[PDB]
Amino acid sequence: GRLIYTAGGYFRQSLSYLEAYNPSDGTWLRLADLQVPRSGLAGCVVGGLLYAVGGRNNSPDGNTDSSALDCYNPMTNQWSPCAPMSVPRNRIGVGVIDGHIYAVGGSHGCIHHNSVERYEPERDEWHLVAPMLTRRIGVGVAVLNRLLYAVGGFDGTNRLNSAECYYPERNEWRMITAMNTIRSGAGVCVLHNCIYAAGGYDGQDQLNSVERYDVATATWTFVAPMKHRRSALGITVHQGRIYVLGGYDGHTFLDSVECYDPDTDTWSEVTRMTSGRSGVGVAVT
Ligand SMILES: CC(=O)N1CCC[C@H]1C(=O)N[C@@H]1COC(=O)c2cccc(-c3ccc(C(=O)O)cc3)c2CSC[C@H](C(=O)N(C)C)NC1=O
Ligand SMILES: [Cl-]
Repeated sequence: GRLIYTAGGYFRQSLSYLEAYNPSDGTWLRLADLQVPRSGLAGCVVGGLLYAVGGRNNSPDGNTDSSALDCYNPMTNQWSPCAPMSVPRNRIGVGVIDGHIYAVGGSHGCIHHNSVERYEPERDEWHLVAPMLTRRIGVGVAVLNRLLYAVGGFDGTNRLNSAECYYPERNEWRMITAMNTIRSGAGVCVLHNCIYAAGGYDGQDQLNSVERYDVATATWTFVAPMKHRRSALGITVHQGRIYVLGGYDGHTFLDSVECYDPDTDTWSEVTRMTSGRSGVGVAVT
């Protein structure tokens, strides 16, 4: 059995929570807290280990952008620090190709990154790769066909509907078809050879619309929208379904967890998190 892990988040301040949901029985497990609270981080799994990458610790007495990479071992219930990134990256996007973690964009104070770096767990090292064509904070990242897609975000001036593709073998980025909607802080994931972009912020409101990119036709098509408008949501895929966790709807930090079934094109509320929060890092193992 696999669990959906949710790490960090924000509710009045950045959080340390690490909790795991079991879709088979609806139970939530309270696991060991992160050593440093963080929101706007991204989660991922490599070799059965959960990684929490970047983010920011917003505390009522000061904010700190994070360049940290922390590793959680489910067998020991222990977090261990890993080599930090070259720069702090809040509102980051993460993708895994061949057991290597790609940390994409994000912010560091007044800086909106276009830089991308790759982590090698076997060596415990980070190395910069080719930067994106566009600076992107709150970027959605998805791995499809061994290519890394960077979708939407905010470049410091405009929220984006554009998306680009990284070719690891060639070390280069290329623009792909832009989405129908401008989305910053959307949940981006891949399911059945399609990239889904759910929710986000279009510059005026949080979104409940969801669209998917078909690689064969290079088009984005809207599918059923979520029941709740949400930005800075967590997203993952489990047993052929998409799960969206928490987020912010413009006033409230959501506890709602929705599930998308692609066969019926429907969303449904499956559980609630123990408390409402936004900017969580999510992964399945
Ligand atoms: C104003 C502001 O951002 N805040 C004041 C200082 C602390 C900080 C604060 O409250 N952040 C917490 C955490 O949220 C994330 O982790 C988070 C994670 C990933 C992406 C994004 C994201 C960023 C920019 C845009 C875009 O503008 O295009 C869209 C999405 C966010 C921010 S979601 C907005 C919400 C907010 O503004 N208020 C006031 C509660 N922020 C949050 O939930
Ligand atoms: Cl933030």
